Amino acid sequence: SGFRKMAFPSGKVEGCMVQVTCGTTTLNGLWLDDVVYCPRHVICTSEDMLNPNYEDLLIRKSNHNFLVQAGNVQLRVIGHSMQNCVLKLKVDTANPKTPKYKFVRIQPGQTFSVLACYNGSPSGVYQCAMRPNFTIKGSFLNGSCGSVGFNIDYDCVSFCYMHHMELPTGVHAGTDLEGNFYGPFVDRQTAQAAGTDTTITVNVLAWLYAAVINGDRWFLNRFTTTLNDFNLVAMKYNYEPLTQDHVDILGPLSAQTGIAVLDMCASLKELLQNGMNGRTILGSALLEDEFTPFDVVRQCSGVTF
Amino acid sequence: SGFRKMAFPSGKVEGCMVQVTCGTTTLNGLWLDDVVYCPRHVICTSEDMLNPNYEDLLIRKSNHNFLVQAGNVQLRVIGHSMQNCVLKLKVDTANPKTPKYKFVRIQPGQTFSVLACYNGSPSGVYQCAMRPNFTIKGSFLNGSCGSVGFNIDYDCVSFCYMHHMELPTGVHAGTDLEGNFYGPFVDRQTAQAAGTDTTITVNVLAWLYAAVINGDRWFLNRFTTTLNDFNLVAMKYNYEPLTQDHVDILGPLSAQTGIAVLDMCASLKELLQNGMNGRTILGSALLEDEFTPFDVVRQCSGVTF
Ligand SMILES: CC(C)(C)NC(=O)[C@@H](c1cccnc1)N(C(=O)c1cnc[nH]1)c1ccc(C(C)(C)C)cc1
Ligand SMILES: CC(C)(C)NC(=O)[C@@H](c1cccnc1)N(C(=O)c1cnc[nH]1)c1ccc(C(C)(C)C)cc1
Repeated sequence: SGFRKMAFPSGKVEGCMVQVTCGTTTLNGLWLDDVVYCPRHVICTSEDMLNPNYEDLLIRKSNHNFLVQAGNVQLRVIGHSMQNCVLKLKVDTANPKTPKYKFVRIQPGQTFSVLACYNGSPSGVYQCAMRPNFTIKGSFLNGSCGSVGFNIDYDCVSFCYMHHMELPTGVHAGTDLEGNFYGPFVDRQTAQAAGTDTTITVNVLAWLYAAVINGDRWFLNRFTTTLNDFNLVAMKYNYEPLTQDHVDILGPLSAQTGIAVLDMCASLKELLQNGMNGRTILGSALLEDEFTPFDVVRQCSGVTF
Repeated sequence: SGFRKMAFPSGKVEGCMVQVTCGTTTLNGLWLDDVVYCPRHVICTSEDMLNPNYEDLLIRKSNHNFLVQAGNVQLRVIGHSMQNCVLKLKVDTANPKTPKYKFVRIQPGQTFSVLACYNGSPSGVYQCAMRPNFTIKGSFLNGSCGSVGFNIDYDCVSFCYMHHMELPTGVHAGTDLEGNFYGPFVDRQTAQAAGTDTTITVNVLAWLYAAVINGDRWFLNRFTTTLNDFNLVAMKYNYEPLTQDHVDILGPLSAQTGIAVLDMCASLKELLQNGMNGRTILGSALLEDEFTPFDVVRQCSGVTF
């Protein structure tokens, strides 16, 4: 019993983290086989941050301008190139601790574990979600750039996020591992507005199912609703519309609890319209939207890696 | 910016988890050097769960009655002994991934990371706290027994908790690595209820300081208070008393923000007497008490391991 914000074990990713220094700038790199991946803004200076010409900057750099360190070992950079907003440093040594991995670009509403690193050394691990506006509400200090987000399937690490920068409201922006930013953000110091955010409806329903599995049932009513009538209420409260795919995705949790998805929608419909009256659900006084249906099934069925 | 439930990197602990099998019972063990540690109730049967004679059960066992498995590697048992409520299996092979470690018995209010395991394989990592009533509010399913809690100092792993059993209200009870239970709980099927819990006051104050660091300052008022006038209010709301040591421990956070501790106590007093009025602090509508002052400093200053 119990329900916690649970991350994947971080061991496979720890052995890939290195430190990348260019000039006076230090951040983190991902060492996989003989390539180190890091944010290309490492080559930027204070005189360039407003609108850097990364092509011109990279041309000026040589291999010896990149200091890559893996613990005590300094890795020689033998080549450097740029793929979108990610710098790829070819090094002379393949990482012997390279796990099975793949690069994945995730969808809004999906979650992943972050290994927060500073100076190439891991600091902590936590779980977060790709918001509908393509930001992430992470915990990142100066120099956290190059920390990665990931999921673990079978025995294969799916890398889905590299951290680049903080946004005015304190949220964070980054890329996939091919260097394509999530959302409209760019790697320069400029006025960047994140779009209006919405609540991930299918994740709230999954978290409500997690509550029922753990005995928290007070919010259940005897009503049901149609998918169209629910979305008229979800619209008013800035909730993502619910699709039939979302309903089918909640199939496993509905079968485990014996509560039809449209029944749970009617309970959530009443929660949005009436509030929670100062009561709690799974030790929270707000509706949580950063657990996917798969997350709840993983934690309430106990899969291992 | 940002503030998350952040666990330590789990790689050092992952390389210590093994599977222990006695008869038809399987749970997790901790492999350090040539010794495997696991809960002693693995030698218990269904007809013994009400009141088992562990002395009788151990003396009749032989080394070949224990199956220890580290992934695919079968560890041959060359000795077995019992210390309090933990079984110690001496194996022929020392764990080549044994990290710098020590065994530590934590105090109520201190936090630790939990690596949840099933069949000797890690499933996920999360952050927990030792409640004042000596339970932990974890996420543990059947067979999670033997999963450990830990803290990491530089490169030394301080093991502080081993999971044993679940209590009626869905909270969890366990031991330190010497086999001594936290609280008055015993490893048998009997009527044992956790005592009424209280809130960790020094942790709430540190969490308020984390909020001020992240720009959440609406709860700061013009009042101050004395240590005694605050403790009179904290006792009324089932909060743990605030000691002078707690004030000194909050020294770094008070100096970072420039807010005196007694000033923050006056803000917390108003929050307890008037509620939060539906407002949030760091994304939560309740007062969080599972961040120690050290946890706040670690996340807001960025120490690594
Ligand atoms: C853009 C603002 C808000 C001023 N700062 C950040 O985002 C900041 C930071 C702070 C906290 C968390 N994440 C990142 N960040 C760094 O800490 C950093 C860059 N290199 C090493 N460290 C950063 C990232 C990118 C840049 C550009 C060169 C692209 C403009 C500059 C600084
Ligand atoms: C005591 C109750 C509440 C009925 N069950 C648990 O606590 C339960 C469990 C369930 C969920 C989380 N943690 C533990 N638990 C096990 O899943 C287990 C034991 N060995 C392998 N698995 C367990 C622990 C201890 C015992 C005895 C000491 C009585 C023998 C029996 C079962």
